[PDB]
Amino acid sequence: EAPFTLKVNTLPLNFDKAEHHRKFQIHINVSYIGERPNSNMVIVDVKMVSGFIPVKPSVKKLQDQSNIQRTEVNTNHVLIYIEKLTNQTMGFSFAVEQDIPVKNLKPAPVKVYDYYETDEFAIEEYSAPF
Amino acid sequence: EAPFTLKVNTLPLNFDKAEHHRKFQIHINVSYIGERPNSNMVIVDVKMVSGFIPVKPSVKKLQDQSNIQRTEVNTNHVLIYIEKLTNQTMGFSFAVEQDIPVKNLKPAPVKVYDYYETDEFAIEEYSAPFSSDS
Amino acid sequence: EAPFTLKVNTLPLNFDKAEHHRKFQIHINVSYIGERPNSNMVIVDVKMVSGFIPVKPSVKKLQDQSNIQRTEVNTNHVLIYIEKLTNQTMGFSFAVEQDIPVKNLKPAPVKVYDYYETDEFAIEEYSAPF
Amino acid sequence: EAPFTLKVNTLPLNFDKAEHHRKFQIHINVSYIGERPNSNMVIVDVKMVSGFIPVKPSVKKLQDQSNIQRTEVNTNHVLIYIEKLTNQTMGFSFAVEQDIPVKNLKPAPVKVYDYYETDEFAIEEYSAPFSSDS
Repeated sequence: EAPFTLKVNTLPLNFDKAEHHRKFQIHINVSYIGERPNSNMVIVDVKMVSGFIPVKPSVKKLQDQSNIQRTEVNTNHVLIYIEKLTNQTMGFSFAVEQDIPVKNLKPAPVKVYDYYETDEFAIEEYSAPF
Repeated sequence: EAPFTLKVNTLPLNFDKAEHHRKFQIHINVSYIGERPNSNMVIVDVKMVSGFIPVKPSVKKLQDQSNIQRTEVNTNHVLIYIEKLTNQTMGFSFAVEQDIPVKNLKPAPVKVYDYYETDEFAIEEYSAPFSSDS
Repeated sequence: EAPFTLKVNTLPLNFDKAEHHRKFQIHINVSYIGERPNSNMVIVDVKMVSGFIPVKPSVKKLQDQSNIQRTEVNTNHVLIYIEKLTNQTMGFSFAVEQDIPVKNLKPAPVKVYDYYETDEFAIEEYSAPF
Repeated sequence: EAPFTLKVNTLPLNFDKAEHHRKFQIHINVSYIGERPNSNMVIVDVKMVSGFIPVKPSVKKLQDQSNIQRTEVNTNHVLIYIEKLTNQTMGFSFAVEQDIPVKNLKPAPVKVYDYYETDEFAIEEYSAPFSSDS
């Protein structure tokens, strides 16, 4: 029903090690399936699972992709500015690491929406691989 | 209906403005409520939670108490040898500190049992005093 | 001449094995032979031989000793805080393991000094058992 | 004054941001400068350095060259059978990877010799391309 398709998956990283903090990759898969041939600039808003913060370098290297204008790291939110989306899938990802341990972890929301047409959006949830 | 009463509580010591490594206190409250007037020597087995090890000095100073014969620090386990337990509460504690980052936040078990009557025991759980999302 | 006696010796560990990294024990023998009956808090600063890093658990277990208040592991330096020293020898040790192989290894310095009287110190060198 | 010229160089392939196991290239540069117009079949014997084994595919692909009859991979040794050498330089290479952690950083020998005239040879050394303290 939504004009955007959004699939969020998580994959653990360095789980068998010791001196490292819990860390995982957040994979975002998105596309535009609305009436228009393509969307305008799109924003993917990823809220952090409690106690987890984004690994800055991995977030910033997303800007290297031509379809990703820029990235912002605010308080427990990662913003990804995407140039355009068509019905072709776009799959990108970034890592997050545990800053403060928190139990009974609840899922965090991910929102994708057209910057100029906010009524066009899709919301999905994801949870830490633990 | 265990022949022993066991209550385990944790008290965060510096979880807010700690310097390098945060630590907390494990309070053990136990008594014997079985059929005998008192127990024989009792062993309290405290398993450590992920990423935590006992602060040795605090464990050893438990031996200063008349009712505590000795203490043992094994791989992720603390053993406390108690001379005797009655239906009167015995409340002791020791500290544990973080050696490596947490790999989980699961609860660790605590077992209290009569050395000569192993069939008489009680098991309870506890976990690191981290803030909850709930 | 120095108010502190300092002797540093190294002993190889797990040298006949295979899947393990080169590893060795650093033995520190120290005492105070100055004018005072004893020193104040003393600091032993052990610099790492290139490519070698300290085996954390062995460094931390030094704190179990009553005469060792605490230990610090900084960048290629291990600091040991000793409560007091008299003319009686104090011999402790910890292990270090090869993180990155480096050839033509030069000796690394070890410094012992009174925290409040820095003019009172002794410096010695040690090298990897290879 | 060897009847063969032998130069061995190593090129680190991923010693900086490697994933699990780092590997490097061994470049062999050789020629025949003896009294004859050319040599007979020549054998280059490359001994491996501590903790390193040859990356088989790279060794085998050497056989694709017309001047290389075949290659052999023995216990910590790589043999390259060269059809012929003149005073013209022949420069080939192959990769080696780390199987077990280093037990030393000593240099390994490389020998080039005429199969039928073993008295005619040249020996040179090389070691893993690790950073130096000097």
